[PDB]
Amino acid sequence: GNPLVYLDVDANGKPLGRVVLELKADVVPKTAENFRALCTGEKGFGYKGSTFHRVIPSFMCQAGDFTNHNGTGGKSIYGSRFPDENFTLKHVGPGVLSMANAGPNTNGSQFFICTIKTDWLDGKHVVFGHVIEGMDVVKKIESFGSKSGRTSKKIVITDCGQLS
Ligand SMILES: CCN1Cc2cc3c(cc2NCCC1=O)OCO3
Repeated sequence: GNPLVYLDVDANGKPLGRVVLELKADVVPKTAENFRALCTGEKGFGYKGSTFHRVIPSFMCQAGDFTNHNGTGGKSIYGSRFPDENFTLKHVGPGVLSMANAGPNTNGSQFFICTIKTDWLDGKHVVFGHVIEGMDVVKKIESFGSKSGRTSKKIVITDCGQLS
């Protein structure tokens, strides 16, 4: 019984499409629930209106800093940060959804979608889902990144929520 959630993403105020994500509540229920609730906005804050602020081609697209919009912020539905739940799921390839962090037990709201296998992150970042559809939209986001991570257009999650 895993949630399906979605992100609708713009680049410079024009739609790129929808990314649909499965959240692995079966393996990482606490981490999946955080992301699910941040998509619906049901706790009074979440991803709607925030940005993909760090996008690195042939690596990943990072988002979820809805407090500072720059990679230094974000917060979970539980509090500012929560522990690493487990490292059972691995960074096996493109489309993996994983938590950004600033060291052990610092999960908040920032997350990334991989565009390659990032196996050097295994055991260090908590993987909690993957792209079901809209990988083409992720590739569009990726194309507005750079090796530095800085984006050439403002990439915004205009809407997000739960499909099932
Ligand atoms: C670690 C400081 N800080 C904000 C933060 C920044 C991050 C991150 C996770 C968090 N955690 C949420 C609350 C918190 O304590 O991963 C990438 O940059």
